[PDB]
Amino acid sequence: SDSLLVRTSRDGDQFHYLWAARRALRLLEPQSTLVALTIEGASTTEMGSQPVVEDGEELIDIAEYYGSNELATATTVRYMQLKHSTMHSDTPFPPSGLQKTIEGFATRYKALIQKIPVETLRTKLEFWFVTNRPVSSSFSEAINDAANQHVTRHPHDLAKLEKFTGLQGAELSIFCQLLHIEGQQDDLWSQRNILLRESAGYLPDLDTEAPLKLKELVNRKALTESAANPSITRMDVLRALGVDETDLFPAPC
Amino acid sequence: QRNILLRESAGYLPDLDTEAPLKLKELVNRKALTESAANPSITRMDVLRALGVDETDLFPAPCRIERIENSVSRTQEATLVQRVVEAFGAPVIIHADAGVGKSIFSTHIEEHLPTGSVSILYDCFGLGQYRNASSYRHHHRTALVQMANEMASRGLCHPLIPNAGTGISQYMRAFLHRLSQSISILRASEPLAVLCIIIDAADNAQMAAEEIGETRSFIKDLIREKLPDGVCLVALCRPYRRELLDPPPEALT
Amino acid sequence: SDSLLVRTSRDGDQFHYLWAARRALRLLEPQSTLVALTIEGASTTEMGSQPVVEDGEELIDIA
Amino acid sequence: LGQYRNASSYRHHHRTALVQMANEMASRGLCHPLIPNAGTGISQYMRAFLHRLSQSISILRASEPLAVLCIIIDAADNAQMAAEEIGETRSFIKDLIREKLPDGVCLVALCRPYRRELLDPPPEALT
Amino acid sequence: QRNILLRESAGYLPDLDTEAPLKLKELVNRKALTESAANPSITRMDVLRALGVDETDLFPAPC
Ligand SMILES: Nc1ncnc2c1ncn2[C@@H]1O[C@H](COP(=O)(O)OP(=O)(O)OP(=O)(O)O)[C@@H](O)[C@H]1O
Ligand SMILES: [Mg+2]
Repeated sequence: SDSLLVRTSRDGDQFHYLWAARRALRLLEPQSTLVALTIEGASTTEMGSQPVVEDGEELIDIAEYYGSNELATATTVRYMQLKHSTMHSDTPFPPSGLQKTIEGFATRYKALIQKIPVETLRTKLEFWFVTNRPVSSSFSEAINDAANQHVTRHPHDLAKLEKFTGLQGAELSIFCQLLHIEGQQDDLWSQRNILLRESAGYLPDLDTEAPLKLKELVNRKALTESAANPSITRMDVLRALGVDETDLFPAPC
Repeated sequence: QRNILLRESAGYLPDLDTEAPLKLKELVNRKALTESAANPSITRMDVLRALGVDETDLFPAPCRIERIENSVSRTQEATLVQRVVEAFGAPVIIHADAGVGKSIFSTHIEEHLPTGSVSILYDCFGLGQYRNASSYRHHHRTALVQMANEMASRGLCHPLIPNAGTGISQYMRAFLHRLSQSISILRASEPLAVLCIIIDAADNAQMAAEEIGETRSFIKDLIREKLPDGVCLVALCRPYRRELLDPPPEALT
Repeated sequence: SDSLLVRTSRDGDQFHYLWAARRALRLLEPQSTLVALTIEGASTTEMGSQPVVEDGEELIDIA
Repeated sequence: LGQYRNASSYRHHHRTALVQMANEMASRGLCHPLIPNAGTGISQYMRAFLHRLSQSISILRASEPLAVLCIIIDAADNAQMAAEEIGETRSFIKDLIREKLPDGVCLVALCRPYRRELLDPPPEALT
Repeated sequence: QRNILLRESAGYLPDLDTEAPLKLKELVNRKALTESAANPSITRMDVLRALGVDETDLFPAPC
């Protein structure tokens, strides 16, 4: 049927919002260095006052910034891309799938390398691929051996990786040093309740409205009305739960 | 659209609420995934379990007064009922001691009203189960909900469905608001219809309240409240327990 | 930009769900004749036990 | 073990005792599990408990027609002493002893002779 | 009667208590047709995570 292919489009957004909402909790840690999440777009303050780099921007599902909301002085920055295939959860992906993501990652990499030198960016920058399904092991081995400068056992997968990246030698190696693969995630039916279990640790009791409210916050960052500012900060999470800083320190010494 | 839903949903509840517009939207959204493709329907039970109540919460205390077939000719009652309607603007209390026929008369009174009239009958005694924790009958949040949904079932006004944490003044205002709608409906089709409220066994409720440590059963507040024009209120008790429900000086005995 | 045309796709679903949720309240009326809402597809019991008509089905937002 | 007067270890509220007994029958396969909710009143707990008594005895007597279900409350007076020591008046047993149970279940309590009137039996009770 | 439990429309506590009967059936059905995983068995930890509770929520006061 046709309606099946329309319904299967919504489950991907549900997976995306739940998985981002589980990440958003880390802003509450009092002795941790994370500072910002941006949903469907990089930070508008990424180059400070200077205009933003638009290359490879549309693969950005989630971006995470540590230390500063600005690539020139942040300690670490992550850009992440997600995939939720519904009906084939046990079946490994081929490299012809990861091609379409690797292309855009290299496109963003080139424009970032032009403005800031490699010896800085190689300490900061990561690209992640996150998916429900397992991923081809030999392709990962080729990625590893490229990143470590060893003769791989699978030259066809390395040739495919070269075709996808358009790079060879150590310039390929550096790029493969920034590429992270994370398969075999818990599916939607599990993700829907893991969030409840993790959110129950900050509260004094079990709760059943907080997993709704964090998801609603993440969803309302993904509309057109919030396009001027896609950021999430600690104050946003606290006013989503409905408290302010005085409730955490009601009676000072 | 995001706030019109709040305004329309606030009419069925006794107070303003800010979680119901989320929950109905979540219900509709979860009907639009693949997991519910076997059944895309929405029914009344789905909406009620989305709000978190069931049919027992709309009818928490049904009537139980025994009707009888034999009825000896007994001349006073036809005068005593017109004595009520011709002495409007004040609460009326009937009293007589044990086994004289108050509860039977409460079933007969309805036949003598002017045409077009409607009467609501409430039972505070049950069958001696009113003193048990699973069968209390004396709170506002039971009797007022009972009477509101009995009028709504007959087609006079909107339903009133309970919400946790709601105080006594909100239930009083929600009840008094719907009395006016019902009396407008009655006095459209006929000029002289009345709406009559009968509280049988009014003295048991205050005994049950005082036994568990409370002091204000619902009839102890309702008797001094002022009802809209065209509404009658009658209470029946034994003669020596009459001071528990403490009538105002303007009352009729 | 391209991302504008992706973001504008979500607002339509938000409008759809809010507008359907306003319709769903009418099921609570004690003296009204409405019996069912079906979201993105007609009722599977539309022809009783007989198989369902599939023509023109995908324009059905709400039934 | 003498902990029942410390704030983190109370045992005399409905939402502790009835949840314990319901899940102890449910773990054995006789009824659905009962899990608590914040903001629920005591009458809802009473009705939800009686429902699962009705489930359990119907499971049992379909295989042995003269079987019974026994519910035992040890140290019944201590629950009322702990309640009155902090300003309440109705521990769970003081309500449960006057409630009407389904057929095929029996209810037994144990106490010291000089403390018996704390839990105030009705005239039908057997001693 | 000796073997099958069924939901009535009444008696259950609101919210999380209502859907445990459905989620046990869902867990069993999910496990039977996810034989491609490392193992299809059910153990206590998966039951507790299916219900959403912790053991101390079921047993707040042991004997
Ligand atoms: N009109 C009647 N015709 C026949 N029998 C009647 C009539 N009214 C009362 N009785 C008899 O009197 C009995 C007592 O009636 P009823 O229960 O109404 O009394 P009551 O005054 O409400 O009692 P109580 O004060 O004890 O609550 C009835 O059960 C019935 O046997
Ligand atoms: Mg009587």
